[PDB]
Order: sequence, then structure tokens, then C-alpha cells
Amino acid sequence: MTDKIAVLLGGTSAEREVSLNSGAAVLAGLREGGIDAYPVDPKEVDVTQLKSMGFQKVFIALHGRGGEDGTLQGMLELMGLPYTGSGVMASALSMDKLRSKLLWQGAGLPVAPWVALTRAEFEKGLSDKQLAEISALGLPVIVKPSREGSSVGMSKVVAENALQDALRLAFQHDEEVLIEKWLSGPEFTVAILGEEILPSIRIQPSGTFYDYEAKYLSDETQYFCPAGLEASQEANLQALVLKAWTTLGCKGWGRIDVMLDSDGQFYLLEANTSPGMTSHSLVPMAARQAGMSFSQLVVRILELAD
Amino acid sequence: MTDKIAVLLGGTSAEREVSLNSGAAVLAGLREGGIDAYPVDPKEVDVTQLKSMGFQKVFIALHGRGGEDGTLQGMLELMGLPYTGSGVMASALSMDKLRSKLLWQGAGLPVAPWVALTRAEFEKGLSDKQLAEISALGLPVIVKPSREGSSVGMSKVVAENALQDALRLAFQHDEEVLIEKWLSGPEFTVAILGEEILPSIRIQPSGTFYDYEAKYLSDETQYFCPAGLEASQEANLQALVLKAWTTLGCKGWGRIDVMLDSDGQFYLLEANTSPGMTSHSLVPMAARQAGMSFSQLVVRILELAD
Ligand SMILES: Nc1ncnc2c1ncn2[C@@H]1O[C@H](COP(=O)(O)OP(=O)(O)O)[C@@H](O)[C@H]1O
Ligand SMILES: Nc1ncnc2c1ncn2[C@@H]1O[C@H](COP(=O)(O)OP(=O)(O)O)[C@@H](O)[C@H]1O
Ligand SMILES: [Mg+2]
Ligand SMILES: [Mg+2]
Ligand SMILES: [Mg+2]
Ligand SMILES: [Mg+2]
Ligand SMILES: [Mg+2]
Ligand SMILES: [Mg+2]
Repeated sequence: MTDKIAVLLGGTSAEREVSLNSGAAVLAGLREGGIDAYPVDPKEVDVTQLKSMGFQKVFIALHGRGGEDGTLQGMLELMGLPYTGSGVMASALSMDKLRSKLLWQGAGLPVAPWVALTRAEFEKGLSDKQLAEISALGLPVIVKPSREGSSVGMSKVVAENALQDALRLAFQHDEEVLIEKWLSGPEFTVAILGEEILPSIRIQPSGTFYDYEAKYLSDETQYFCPAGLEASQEANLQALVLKAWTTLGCKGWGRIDVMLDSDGQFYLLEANTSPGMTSHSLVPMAARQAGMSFSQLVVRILELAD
Repeated sequence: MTDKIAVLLGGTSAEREVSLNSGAAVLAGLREGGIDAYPVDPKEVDVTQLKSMGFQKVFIALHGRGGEDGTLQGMLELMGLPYTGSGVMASALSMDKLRSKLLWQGAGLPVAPWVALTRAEFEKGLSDKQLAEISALGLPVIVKPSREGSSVGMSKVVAENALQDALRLAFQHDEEVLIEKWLSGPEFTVAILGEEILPSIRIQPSGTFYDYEAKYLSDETQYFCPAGLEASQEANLQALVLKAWTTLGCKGWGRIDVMLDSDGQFYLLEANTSPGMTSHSLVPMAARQAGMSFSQLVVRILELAD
């Protein structure tokens, strides 16, 4: 018998439905590439039993905490099963937007001005210093949970008195949140596959930002790949993303989200270490422009595992 | 029936002998406190089996990667067992001196000037540019692996032409290495227990730095607790350590190592999320001076767990 591969999909995060779609596509893609792969949903199957179940290797198609944040990676390390994507530290770090931003700023990489808040800071009342820092960002701002994906818990604030509503929403999803300066765009994303940086994609939502609807349900979002940048700027963007990726310590494959601001500079938003892999997701779109079918892409991601 | 507690000790790192000593102390302290505790060494016992063995909670007294770096924490999270100390992300970051330094720099906290190198860079041979950056640090410098403890793999470089030998050593111990400005001292450490910062300790080794012998095997090291700082200065140190702790996201307990430099300012060296607990160890000294028995200290660390 050749290796048996578990495609972990679904799980229990806010991104469960996205992950069910990613894993459905990855399962078929791997089987098309001759890989003996099976779907396993950790919501229904105890993943501590994977080795007992006869699996040799794991393709992680989970998104969000519990699959993307180092916890599952640590279990798999101790179980001794090779797995796709980044290891424990870089997965945990990339899930935490607050600490990714601090790390990048420490490395001299460009990030949007921001204020971080804990639940205790917000619900016990903002200090004068915090209020001053928030005021200095101007409006609009965007508010995000630190540890979500798929634009869950995120919103744009257009009036001072409505910041509290954005903060209450974000605190429904995490214990720590970010208030960030609004960036003008345009918006890009850059996939990484092994040592290869894939062609950037320019993303144009029809509404206010690339929210859950714009990501998964709209026929109106526009995508440009190639992204239409002057060659030197595409190269700059690729080099920025490579430095962001290596600073975090990520490996295997992933996708970094980036926006221009009205000063003409790129700013890093976040890194994703288990990116969406629905048929129509962004990593497959960039890989298609670099000559890879979806099956070729997933077989390559798997080949990179330990 | 009362909880059955596993004290994890020993393991397979360079710090194994220290950990066997830490775990022996912790075990006696817990039992002295009425806790039903038992030692388990992961080198001898398959730790993925703890819950199957009837354990309810885990006291981590391991030191170094694979006990301290988030991997074990992730496994315990998926097994559903509460455990002492920091979670996955903060454990992983605290083991990674390079990324701790970047995060702290991003947060505006004081860190010694440094250069980082990867193994691939070292194997290729160093560029004129990298040598230029290293040269800017001045001399002396210390060379350390990023992810070790107990002063393993470290050397003091007092001549420019001695750097290569120091790197050849540190690369035996990690794939990422730091070259840091040599700090004048004096040297301090600060224990954290729950929400409490304990009074600091001034550490005076007899040799060139606080090396493995000075830490565990010498009767010549001196320790001062209280540290002899002016009241405002002790308060400054505690505040710095609290910020450094909260920036990494650490919880439960730990210990942060700090040095003065010749500008009279404090600089953060590193955080340790499973600190030593031996008769030579620093957390027990801070707890003793703060009016706790060692048994009360370990019962408290356990009570703080999840
Ligand atoms: N500072 C910002 N200004 C404007 N739009 C932003 C900003 N940060 C994020 N966005 C928008 O919100 C989307 C989701 O933000 P991101 O930081 O990538 O979190 P997620 O993990 O949920 O994708 C982005 O794709 C972009 O459309
Ligand atoms: N930049 C430096 N200058 C002078 N001494 C240092 C410096 N960095 C570390 N040391 C010495 O080396 C010891 C161990 O370094 P540390 O960074 O705490 O790593 P470890 O995890 O091995 O303890 C310190 O306790 C201190 O005596
Ligand atoms: Mg994301
Ligand atoms: Mg995103
Ligand atoms: Mg240490
Ligand atoms: Mg020589
Ligand atoms: Mg002794
Ligand atoms: Mg130390």
C-alpha cells in the first residue's frame, strides 16, 4: 500500500463552511493526482486517532483557530505524522494579526497604523491615551478580531459614535481586536508555494471591502491576475511578501494580503498559513496563472510536507 | 476522587538534566501541598497517552524545544488536558529569541542591537554586506542559537576573526543564530506568577557570563534579592518586564532575563515559559524572598492552569 492521506476539513471555526468547500476541492484534486486521500472532519472524528486510523500524511484544509493556529500542528508533530503548511510557531503567529503586525514592524516592514485592544480594556472603558491614539488614526477605520479569517467579525467605521458597535462585533469573535487606519487600496494578494512566489492578484470588491459576501458569494467581485502592475512594482510587491513570509518563519505554502495606501506604498495586512482552496479561491487563481491546474497545485503542496 | 496530576520532566533536550532536577522539586512541592502528582518523562512514556493514563492536569517542568516551544502545548490542547504556563503561541515565541526580539522591537521595548543569520547563509559564506552589518555591532558580541536555553551553544567573541568559529558552534544547535551587542551588565531576572511580578534578582556570575556551570553547578555565583536597585528603578524594571510579558501573550508563570548596558538602561534578553525549578534556580529564589514556600509556589502555578 502507498501512503494514505487525511484531508482535514470542516472543523469548528467560523470558517467551517469555507473549509468544507476547500477540503471538497482538495480531496478531488489529490485523487486526480493519484493520491490515496480521504476526507476527515475533526468536528466528527477525533483527530488524535489519525495514526491509529491508518493515515501516513495529513493535508490541512482547515481554516481558523483549531486548524491554522499551531494547536493541530503540535498534535501532529507529537503523533509523528507529516503535514502540509507551516509549523507550530509560524502558524500560531500568522493567526495572531496583532503579533504578526508587531513582528513585521520590528523587522522594519510596512504596516497600517493601528491600536490594539483587549476585552478588559474595552469593556472597562477606554483610557484617555487609547482614545487619543484612536483619534489620531482619523476616520474611516477598519476593526478586526485579531485571530479570525474570511473577514469574520470585521467592519468599517464611518462615524466616531459607531466605533463601539464595530468593537462589540469584533469582540464576539476574539478576546483581542485591532483598530486600523483605513487604506485606500487597491488591494492585492500574493501566494507562496515552496520557494516560488506566485503572480499577484488585484482584488476589486463591489462594496465597501473584501468581506465574506465578496469572498464567497458575490458574482460581482473582480480579479486581475496578472495584476496589471508595472514590472518593477510587481517585483517590489513580490519581494515585500517574500520578506514578510520569511520574517514570520512560514513554510510550505500560504498567502499574504497587501494594500496600497494613498501615499503609494504597500502595507501588509496579514498572512494566511492554511489559505482557502475552494475551486474559485485565490491560491488556485494565482497558481493557474503560473501554469498549474488545481490538482497540480495540491499535489505540489502535499509533496512539500515533511 | 481528586485530580491526578502528571509532572512532565526530563524529555530529550540539552536541558534534560536540569529538567529532571526541576521536576523532582516540583513533584515534592505538589505532594507536600496535598496534590496527587506523579512524574512522567516523555522520553520514557508516550505523552499522547496522558489522558488515557487517567491524568486530569499537567504540570510542565520540561525545558527546551518540544516541552517549551508550543508543540506539547498544542498536543495537550487537542487531548483536552489543562496544563501549566503559556499557551501555544506565547510558548513558541518565547523559545524563538529572534522573533521575541522583533516583537519587542515592534512594541517599542528595549533590545540589544543584533544581527540574525540562517544556516543556509552561513553555509554559502557571508557577504560583504552581512559582514558590514555585523561590524557595526562593535566588539565584543555574544553569539547564541535562537532556540536554546541554559546558555547552551553560546560564546563571547572578543575579536572580529573569532566570529566564524562561534557561528560554527551555534549552528550545531539551531538553524537560526543571533549575534548581539555585548551588554555590560549587571544582570537581572524577574519572575511572573499569575498577575504578580515578584521582586527582581541581581545575578553575579564569577566567570565570563551566566554559563551552564554558573547556573547549575557552581557555588560561586552570587544572587541578590532584593536586587539593591533604587525604588524607582526596581519599579521601572518590573514595568518593563510586565510589558514584555504581555507583548508575547504569556500566561500562568515565567521568567524574563534582563541586563543593564553601559548607557545605564535595561535591555531584554529573552523570556522563559517553563523556567527552571532546581535548588539553583531563580524562580524559587524570588518566591522564597516574596514569602511563599516552594510548595505554595507550585500549588499556585497549578491552580492558574486552564
Ligand atoms: N486597514 C484596512 N483598510 C481597508 N481595508 C482593509 C484593511 N484591512 C483589511 N481590509 C479589508 O478587509 C479584508 C479582510 O482583512 P484581513 O486583514 O485580510 O483579515 P482576514 O483574515 O479576515 O482576511 C481585506 O481583504 C481588505 O478588503
Ligand atoms: N547580549 C549579551 N551581552 C552579555 N551577556 C549576555 C548577552 N546575552 C546573553 N548573555 C549572557 O548569556 C546568558 C544566557 O543568555 P539568554 O539570552 O538568557 O539565553 P538562555 O536561554 O540560554 O538563558 C545570560 O544569562 C547572560 O549571562
Ligand atoms: Mg486571514
Ligand atoms: Mg485576508
Ligand atoms: Mg532561556
Ligand atoms: Mg579558523
Ligand atoms: Mg549544587
Ligand atoms: Mg536566560
